[PDB]
Parts: sequence; structure tokens; C-alpha cells
Amino acid sequence: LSELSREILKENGFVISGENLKMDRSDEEFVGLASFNVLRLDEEEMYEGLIKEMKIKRKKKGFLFPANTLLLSELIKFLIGGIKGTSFDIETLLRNSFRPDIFSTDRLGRLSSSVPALKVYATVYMEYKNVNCPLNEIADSLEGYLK
Repeated sequence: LSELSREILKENGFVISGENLKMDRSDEEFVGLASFNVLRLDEEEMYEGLIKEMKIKRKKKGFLFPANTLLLSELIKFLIGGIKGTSFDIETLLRNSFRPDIFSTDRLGRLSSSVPALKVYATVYMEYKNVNCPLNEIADSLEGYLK
């Protein structure tokens, strides 16, 4: 996640566990963790294992909800993995999901521009093949995703 997205999530009451690197600050006697053999472990293995357990949990009973988070996790996953989304699109989606008073007017970039383009592609494919192709259906599905 970007720094602005993390700041928006932290302002909404979310804390991201997985980056729990409290950098040892108050000068006094942290005793009770000297039982792990860290010296015989690879740093690359720990770096690979720390990324794979990144979970965002809430600490306060604010105005954010299980259903919106449950939808938004898969929406962000489909935005990054399913399509070639950018961090500005993530910030736009988070602003549209959390802050309705801020008018982020159509800052999703490539997908909104790709809405008519695949329809024109499908128009050309129908006009040159006369065989049904789901390019228009893919464009309509991602348009419904924008809806």
C-alpha cells in the first residue's frame, strides 16, 4: 500500500499488523524474548515470510463496516492483480469508499478509458467476423465493476 493510502486507513481507525516494528524506544529492560534462535535463520526467508502475513485489523468501533471491508478487499485484489491498476486508483477507490465529501471526479485512469475501447474493438470484431466475442461482455463487466 502507498503512504497516502496507509494514512487514510490509519485515519479511519485501521492498524496494519505485519509491520509491527516497534523500534525499541524507552531505554529500559525489555526482558522475556530471549528464547528464539534468530542467528541460524536466513534474512531472505524472514523477508519472504513477513510480507505474506500482512493483515489490517481495526481497533475502534468507528463508522466502517464488515460488508464494505469484505467487498473492498476483493475489489482492491482485483484492481491490482486482475487488472493493471495503479496506486492513484487505489487512493481514488479509498476516497470514494471512506470520504464522500471529497469529489474525486473520475481518477481511476486506464479502466475508465478502456470502457469504450473494448466496445469499439468488439464492434470491429463483429463487423469483420460476424461471430460473437465476449470483448463487449468484458468491457460491460468492468463497467459494472466501476458501477
